Amino acid sequence: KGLTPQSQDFSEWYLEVIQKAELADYGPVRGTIVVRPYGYAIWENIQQVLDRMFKETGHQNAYFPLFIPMSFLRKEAEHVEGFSPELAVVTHAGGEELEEPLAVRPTSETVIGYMWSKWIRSWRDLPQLLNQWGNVVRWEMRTRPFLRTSEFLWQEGHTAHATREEAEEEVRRMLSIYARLAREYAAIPVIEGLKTEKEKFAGAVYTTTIEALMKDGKALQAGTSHYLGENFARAFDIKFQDRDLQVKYVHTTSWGLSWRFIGAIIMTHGDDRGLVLPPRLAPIQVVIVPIYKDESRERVLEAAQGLRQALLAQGLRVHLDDRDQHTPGYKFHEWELKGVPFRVELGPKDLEGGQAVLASRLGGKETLPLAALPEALPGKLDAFHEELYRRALAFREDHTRKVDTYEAFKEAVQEGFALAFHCGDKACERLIQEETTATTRCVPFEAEPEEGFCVRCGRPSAYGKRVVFAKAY
Amino acid sequence: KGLTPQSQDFSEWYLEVIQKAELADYGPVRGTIVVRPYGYAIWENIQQVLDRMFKETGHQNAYFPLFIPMSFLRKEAEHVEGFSPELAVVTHAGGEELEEPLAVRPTSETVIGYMWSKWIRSWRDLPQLLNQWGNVVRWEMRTRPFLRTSEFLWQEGHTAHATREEAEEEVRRMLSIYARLAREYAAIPVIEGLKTEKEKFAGAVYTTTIEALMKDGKALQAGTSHYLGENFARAFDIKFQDRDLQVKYVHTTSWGLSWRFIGAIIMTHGDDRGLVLPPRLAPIQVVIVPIYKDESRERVLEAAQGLRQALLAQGLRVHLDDRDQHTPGYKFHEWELKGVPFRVELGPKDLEGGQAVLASRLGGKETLPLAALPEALPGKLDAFHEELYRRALAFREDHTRKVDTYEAFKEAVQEGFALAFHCGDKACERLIQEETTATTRCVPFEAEPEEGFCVRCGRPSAYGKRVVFAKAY
RNA sequence: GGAGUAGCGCAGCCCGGUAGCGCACCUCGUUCGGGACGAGGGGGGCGCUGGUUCAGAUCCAGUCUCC
Ligand SMILES: Nc1ncnc2c1ncn2[C@@H]1O[C@H](COS(=O)(=O)NC(=O)[C@@H]2CCCN2)[C@@H](O)[C@H]1O
Ligand SMILES: [Zn+2]
Ligand SMILES: [Zn+2]
Repeated sequence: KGLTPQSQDFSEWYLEVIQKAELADYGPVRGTIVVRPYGYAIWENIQQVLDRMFKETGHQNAYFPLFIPMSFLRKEAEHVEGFSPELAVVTHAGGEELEEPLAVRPTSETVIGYMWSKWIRSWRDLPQLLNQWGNVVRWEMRTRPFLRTSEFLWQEGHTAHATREEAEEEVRRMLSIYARLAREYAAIPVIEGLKTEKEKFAGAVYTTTIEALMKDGKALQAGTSHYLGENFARAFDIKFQDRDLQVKYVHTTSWGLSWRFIGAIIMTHGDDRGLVLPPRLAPIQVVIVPIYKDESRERVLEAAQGLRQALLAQGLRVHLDDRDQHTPGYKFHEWELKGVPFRVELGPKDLEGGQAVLASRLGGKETLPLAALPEALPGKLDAFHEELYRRALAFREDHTRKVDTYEAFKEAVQEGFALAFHCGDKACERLIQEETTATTRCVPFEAEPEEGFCVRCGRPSAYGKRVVFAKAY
Repeated sequence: KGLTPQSQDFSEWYLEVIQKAELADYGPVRGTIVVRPYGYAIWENIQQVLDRMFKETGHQNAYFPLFIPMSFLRKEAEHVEGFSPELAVVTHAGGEELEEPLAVRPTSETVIGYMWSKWIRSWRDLPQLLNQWGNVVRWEMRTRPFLRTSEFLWQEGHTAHATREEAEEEVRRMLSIYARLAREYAAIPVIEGLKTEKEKFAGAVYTTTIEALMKDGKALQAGTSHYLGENFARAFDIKFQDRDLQVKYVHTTSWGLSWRFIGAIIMTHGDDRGLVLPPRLAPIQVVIVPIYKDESRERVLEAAQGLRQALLAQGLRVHLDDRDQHTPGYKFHEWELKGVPFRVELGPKDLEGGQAVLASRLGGKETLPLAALPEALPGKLDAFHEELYRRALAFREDHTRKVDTYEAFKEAVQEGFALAFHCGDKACERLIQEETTATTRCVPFEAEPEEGFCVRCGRPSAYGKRVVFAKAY
């Protein structure tokens, strides 16, 4: 057996590793997946980190309805125009046909708007810092596990502010949280930037995003944060009486990160041997594979369990593979496939000298005393993270490139990122895409100030800096 | 304040307190609610407790699809017959009409069955211990916030076993977890028992349950655990080859507890002054109300902020009410309404004095040295729990009655529980319900062994013990 | 033009006989330091609908699907 190497067919590698590592499986209904324990464990860790971050910045969780009245989706022009196509609709319910058909939420701005309309009255009711962990449906054509599924789990944040300034700071504060999650926890390097009009969220004034580069050279948006201005406030009549006794509109923001983030993790660190899970988000950090023969079994398994206690004490996430129906050889492969950062080999020769072998998913084995191991793993885990990150950063720089000639652009968007100048015209954008399939990823905040001429039509450059292009997922 | 007393109109008291305490609000769509932060905070605490308990008993979370193919619901006769009426159906999706209409999950046995069908192959593949935190829809007529909503959050556990024995032990293991949650965490006394055929879960062999008595004398089922036998295993072809070369059907179980549990909390401890939340589930256990005047606003708030830290240090869920725009007496009523177990009053004089006033939502009021507070609180939070539970016990004992005549029975089901004998015949049960509206709550596990004659038709008693009847929610 | 046959990957169809092989899975034993070995087993009725025939994955007709 094996696993299709990434160089042969990335897409297949992806689908297979997801299946073999038991992250998910295809669900009966079109475009859906079933998240099995190991995969969902990853999602829970992402929830915990984000939830903590969201709570430290004063947000509170709440839960709004799954069904949204079709009329609501219409109160906002741009919004309904961008989602109308991918909606799932409930028409029949309880035996009878519904008065007004209900839409399965694709996003919750509208329903929350409606409620905000009745909750916000004075300036004492602001800011409104809400978050919701849940599922959403979007009947999209062409789907991929995690990256794009009919139904998907995510977190959708919604805030309402008295001033445009406070709302914009919120929009950034969250995109920074998402970026912190990607860098400090997933070891995924990202580019914090701004989407161009053509690519922004339907109903938003502007959209900020984090863009990651997958090992196959394709870009992937892993999280978005939108400044909605007064679009929904106006659509749903969300006003309040400020301290100057003046009745004005609130400024709302929206932000979300779906389980697509799991896909980003897979396609950023995964290799031909399978998954490589970042330590800080991995369900199992250390897997202990006991090694023995009939006569060694008893004492070896006893040592292993002792080591399992010493490791749990250090607060590490450890798993002991007691399965007797498989050989060490076999187990080694399974756990490498599953992407566990460290495996500890405990054999009788090892137990003999009070030591053990520590194998790292990144490569290499080493012997250490059993007593040391507990206090040493945490630090090694951090180095593991540091390594994964510098490797990904390296991979990114090796695939980022400034282009001045359109012929150089075509070459660069085959390898990865293409830093080009653009006129800032939706018409040109569409053209470049129809021709190269590459799209606008974002206008990076930290990008160097530059002026030039559109890489394709020649007209004076826009944005005051090169834009990031790439073939994306 | 306009808080309808429970003695005047319980239902109104309920709806109002939910609204005024900001636990929830009505959603735009029929029969739905919007869980606001404070209410959802309660739900999160319930999740944390149950999840820890599920995890300690080897279960793992996963996530199955929201949409279920209509055909699946049909593979199990009884199941589709009991849910068919209350289904919401997606027919239109993505612009076109679906080949097969999709049902919004009312429960997940079927979809999981389908998946189990393809995952389970050998006994080494069992038991399957799965849990899923999510939402489900059930278009039911007559709804009440939390107790019965169109859409609702819950936890639904699904297990598959090799033997009937293991599956039945699982059924009880979970019902015990639910009961532990109700008693040790919600301070709600419950009766662990078995539903009669008429009242069991559609598709289950038998149904176990926890029944609580609300302050209005009505019974409420707060959690259920079902032994599904091979009903779904047979419907979805879920077999495996055992240690005896024999191929057989797995025995599955199902269990779930919805946010209805929040309603049980409200209607069990709530009073005319509002909510009374059990300490171990209360989002705020202590509220520090600083009292002052400009010339003292400095030291009081200083002391208050100090106490806030001291209490968080103890791991207590505290909240400081700074709000300079409200009188202390206003704040007192606000937090008595929201059910905070304790209130710490810090005034001007209390600085030089070194003491403070600790007031409990249960009538306690004492003066303690600010230094003693942090250490004393945890212990008081416990006595609080014990008291809450003690009262609910007394209430229950006072509204339970052994009846031997049908007349006495009609009397007893107006006050609460009626411990009567029954023939065990569905026809008779339906009769009693049509005449008194009371139903069968459960055949208690611990009930004393008794033989008699049906309270209504006179025929020999079934179950070998008295059945629990009551008007339920 | 090829192809739909066990969870996966395939052979069998010409020259009909009541379905087979690899991997997986069950049993037993031997194994166990980089995906073990042997023997014994369990599971499908061949995309679907006709027809010919004692008998149809196999022959005939037609319909659905993927490349
Ligand atoms: N509309 C509703 N609103 C609120 N709560 C509701 C609703 N419907 C059911 N419940 C409550 O949820 C719990 C599970 O309900 S049950 O008894 O039908 N059982 C089931 O649905 C099985 C067992 C768990 C997974 N599927 C029960 O304890 C039941 O009270
Ligand atoms: Zn241009
Ligand atoms: Zn009777």
